[PDB]
Amino acid sequence: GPLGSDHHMEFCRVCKDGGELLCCDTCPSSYHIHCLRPALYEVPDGEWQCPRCTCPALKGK
Ligand SMILES: [Zn+2]
Ligand SMILES: [Zn+2]
Repeated sequence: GPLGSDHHMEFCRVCKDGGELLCCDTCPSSYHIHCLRPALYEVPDGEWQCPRCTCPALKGK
C-alpha cells in the first residue's frame, strides 16, 4: 500500500518499539507483551500471538 505494506514492521504497531520485540508466528508484526487488549505482565516463554494484529476490539481468543 502507501507506507509500505503497513502490516509489516520490526517494531511495535502502537508503542513504536525498536530493540526488544516479541512477534507472532503468523504475521510480520512485533510487540511488547501488553500492547494489545489481551495484555500480559509475564513474558510468554513458549508461544504467543496477536489479538488480530490490529485494533483489539475484536475477539482474538
Ligand atoms: Zn500478528
Ligand atoms: Zn509494544
